[PDB]
Amino acid sequence: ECSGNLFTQRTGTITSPDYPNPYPKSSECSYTIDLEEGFMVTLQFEDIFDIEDHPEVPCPYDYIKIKAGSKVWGPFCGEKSPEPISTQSHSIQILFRSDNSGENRGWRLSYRA
Ligand SMILES: [Ca+2]
Repeated sequence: ECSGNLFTQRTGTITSPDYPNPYPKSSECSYTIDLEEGFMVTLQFEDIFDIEDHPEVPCPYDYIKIKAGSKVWGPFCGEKSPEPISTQSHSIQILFRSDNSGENRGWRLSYRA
């Protein structure tokens, strides 16, 4: 269980459960950053980024996705660290799902506003 996190602080670091050890099977995590209008959240992935992937289909197993207003980033998976995101928003949703198998270390991000 890792759904429904809510952060109103302007700074923080967020990780997949158990990072940098493997994240649980069948994860459904969500993290909302809820700041006053006018703040603009910037996000960066840090350290090891390792989400299961597939060699032909884009992120069909596990992934992180970020939403702010109508804008979506991701899904992201694999071993490449996503590029930094300047959301231009005060209200951000970070979603992570995993399927029922595999072994991958997960992700770490920091945010600021
Ligand atoms: Ca998996």
